[PDB]
Amino acid sequence: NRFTANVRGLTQAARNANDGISLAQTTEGAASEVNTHLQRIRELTVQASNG
Amino acid sequence: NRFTANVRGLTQAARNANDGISLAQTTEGAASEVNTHLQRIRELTVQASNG
Repeated sequence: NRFTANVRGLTQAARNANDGISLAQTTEGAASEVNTHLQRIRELTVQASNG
Repeated sequence: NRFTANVRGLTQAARNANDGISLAQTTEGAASEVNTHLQRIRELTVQASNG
């Protein structure tokens, strides 16, 4: 009984951790796109810093 | 006569003990089903504990 409970709990834990990985993946992808936006903004800032 | 009375009593006692075995079996089956439930509640609690 104890082993069955532990096994089901740990399988559900693996599912939860996979969900966490997927959430981190989405957040990281959006952050990378924001990173590209910051890169482009810095490019424009360097261009327009000229007189 | 004492032997006969004791023999009939012991046989009827064996029948009573068989009934006790069956009662314990029914209780054991019901408890096993409650256990199978509790595993599912535990797994779902682990699942929903994820934020």
